[PDB]
Amino acid sequence: AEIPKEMLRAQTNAILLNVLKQGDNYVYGIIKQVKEASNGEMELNEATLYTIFKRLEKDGIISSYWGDESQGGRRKYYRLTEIGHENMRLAFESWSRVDKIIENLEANKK
Amino acid sequence: AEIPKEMLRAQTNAILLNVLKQGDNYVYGIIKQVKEASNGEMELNEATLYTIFKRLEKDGIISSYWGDRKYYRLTEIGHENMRLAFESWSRVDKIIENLEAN
Repeated sequence: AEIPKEMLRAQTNAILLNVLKQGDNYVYGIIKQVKEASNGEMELNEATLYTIFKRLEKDGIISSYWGDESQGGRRKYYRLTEIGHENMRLAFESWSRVDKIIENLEANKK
Repeated sequence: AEIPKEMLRAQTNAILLNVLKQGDNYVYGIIKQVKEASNGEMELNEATLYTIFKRLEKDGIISSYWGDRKYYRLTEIGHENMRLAFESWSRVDKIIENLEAN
């Protein structure tokens, strides 16, 4: 229950943070880029993103600001900080190897 | 630095549970297999592993038993408890590569 949940959370955070590695972005831009990159297989809800963005801004990983702002509406953009990137450096490098590890294990068993 | 920590925990749990999906195994064997498959970059301590396996046996994901040495096993329910998380893990790498393209 909790273990699988943590895995799904980490994968989502991983993805979201890679989007922000590509550039400052807003919730709808992010949701769209993830839907395209997963071919419709991962369409995130706004509320998921806000809870995630809340935690991540609380852990210093992310920042927010208003980027489009007029009398008819505004849009909040989220940005990966330099400190966030360094916090995540080790976690990203390890992620990049997880797939090798799995394939190797599958090889080295069978 | 909490979010990186959860990510790394999830990665460790994912690899260990994939090892046991490959077959029942024992702690020393597991540690050596992961060291080889990680080209030496993930050398798990036995104490670390035992903590993880205690949490996982208390969840019904994992079972343990003695053979003829202690072995750990993915439970029949464990496989299912993990199925969706595994499928999702399997897709993450294509998603990231696609993001990089665009």
